Amino acid sequence: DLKGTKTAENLKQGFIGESMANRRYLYFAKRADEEGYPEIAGLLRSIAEGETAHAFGHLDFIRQGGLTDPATDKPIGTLEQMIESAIAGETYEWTQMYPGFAKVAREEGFPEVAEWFETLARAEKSHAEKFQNVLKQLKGG
Amino acid sequence: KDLKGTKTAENLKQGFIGESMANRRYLYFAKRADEEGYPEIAGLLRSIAEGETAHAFGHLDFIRQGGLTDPATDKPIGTLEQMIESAIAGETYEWTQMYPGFAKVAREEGFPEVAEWFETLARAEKSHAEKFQNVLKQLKG
Ligand SMILES: [Cl-]
Ligand SMILES: [Cl-]
Ligand SMILES: [Fe+3]
Ligand SMILES: [Fe+3]
Repeated sequence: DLKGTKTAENLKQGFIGESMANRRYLYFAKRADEEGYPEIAGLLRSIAEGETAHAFGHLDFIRQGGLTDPATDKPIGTLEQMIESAIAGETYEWTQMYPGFAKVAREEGFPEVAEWFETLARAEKSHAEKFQNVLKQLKGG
Repeated sequence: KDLKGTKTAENLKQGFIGESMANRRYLYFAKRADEEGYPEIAGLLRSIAEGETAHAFGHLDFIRQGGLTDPATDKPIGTLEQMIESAIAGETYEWTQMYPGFAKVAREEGFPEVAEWFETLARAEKSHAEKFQNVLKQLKG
């Protein structure tokens, strides 16, 4: 059983890093796009597909091992559990995380960052509601 | 406009990590919905995932504009050259240290299948690092 092992923690950290790598490389590719480096941009995009495969493989072992979602500590074995994990994370983000980030940005004197965090709190609330509707569809049959 | 040293800087970093994971998670969940025959759910997951891309990229915008470093590597990512240098730094850590160590631990804990996966990833990240090193030569030439 993977539960409680260092390998379980390493799969989680692997997933975090691969997730960031895909985002980072696609963001970098947009800079190459604008500056006129299509071969560099294309390489960044192709490497990013590698990082997708790596992240998804980590999630495969996590799920096969009975481990929980790195982002929420909720099970992700079935589709319903996956949607329940999405709801749990989104609910935390709109009710707690992004409002708290916005308050801190305001208190530190960064009103534009605070406004961004408030936009994201509203967006994650919308995401949460959409996922809640998906769960009603699945559990209702 | 200088965010260095603030709680808001750390919150942007943690926001980037979570949004990066959210996009990966939702696309992985969408593949399950695909297999089971829920195309409307899968398409919603994919569209919400695009939202999480926008959120992650916006966090990176504020990180770069605020004088902060890449969440994954603690290296500056202002210019395209710096972005590639950040990719190289992260990949180098992953192939020289991170994934080989994960593989050693997995074999020690009795997970040879997981260890083989980590060894495949160590080799893959070494290839990625070498491709990025070739790109940097092009940009700096
Ligand atoms: Cl090019
Ligand atoms: Cl459907
Ligand atoms: Fe969301
Ligand atoms: Fe890589």
